Amino acid sequence: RDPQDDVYLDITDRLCFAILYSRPKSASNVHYFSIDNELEYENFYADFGPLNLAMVYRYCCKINKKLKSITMLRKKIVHFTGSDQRKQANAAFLVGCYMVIYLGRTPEEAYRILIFGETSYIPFRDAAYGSCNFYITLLDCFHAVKKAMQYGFLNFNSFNLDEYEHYEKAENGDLNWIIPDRFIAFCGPHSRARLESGYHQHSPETYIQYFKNHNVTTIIRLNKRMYDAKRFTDAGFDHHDLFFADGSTPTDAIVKEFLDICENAEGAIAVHCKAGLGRTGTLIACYIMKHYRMTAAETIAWVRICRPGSVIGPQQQFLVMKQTNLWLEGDYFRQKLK
Repeated sequence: RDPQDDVYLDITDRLCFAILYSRPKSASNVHYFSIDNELEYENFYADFGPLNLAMVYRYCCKINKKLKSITMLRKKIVHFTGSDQRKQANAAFLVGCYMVIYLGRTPEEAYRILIFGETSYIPFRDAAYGSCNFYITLLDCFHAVKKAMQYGFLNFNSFNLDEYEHYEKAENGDLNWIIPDRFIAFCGPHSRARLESGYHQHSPETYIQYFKNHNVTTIIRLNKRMYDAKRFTDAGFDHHDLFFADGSTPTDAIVKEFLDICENAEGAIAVHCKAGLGRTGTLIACYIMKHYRMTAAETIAWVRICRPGSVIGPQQQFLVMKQTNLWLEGDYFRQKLK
């Protein structure tokens, strides 16, 4: 909170990252640009990030674009951020993503570089009300982005930006692919549409088309019963209701049923609860820790980047706790199939 705490960090020979608490000075051979007011996080409650995949992908495009322009090839590109600690965490998050994804840096190396100036980044909070019981750091986000690359969760060579932005809007179904070709999360569908104003309650019909074309063969409902399962099954969808207390954690019986349904579905699975964030995100994170052996923090990070707001309150503790157990379940699983 003082232009004394200003800091410049080198990313590449031409790219620089700056945290300025004042007016960026200019220069004829330095180009300054900020995304503090360009790629903003749409918060639920006290959460302030991280930014979703779309914005991450947009940022990577802006960097590549700026490094390619003939008008600035002889200039240093400086990505600056201001005095808002939450904006700093996001801008730092984006540079980190760029190093991991396009540069070939490791999560640890990108993190080293980001804290070289001794900058003290505040860690990402959850979307619950009141005190946070768990925090995900920039390093936790870098490992997640890294593994998403290795396992095919992220591919900026094929990522469809307009598709991602179209379907996250409430008026189009508020949905997100968590794992491409395998897991989608969406807002609970209400029996009988109401796509008209103040509301954006979707009936199962605006999902059936998209679902079929992307091979969704299964549907799990964690929400309470707002529609008759029939409306989805009647279209060839296998449906399941693993109901359990809203905002609460799943019993192991439920976690095992979920993993069972999933481990056996024949295509992609669409999961939803009421907001398609908390309960939904919690169970999908479960499948990922067991099958990709990622930490609770890396998983929660990946899931929130795909669908901001996922995993809330006591849900985070649950994942953190169940981690060791899901890691081993997957261990045994992988070997049984061998």
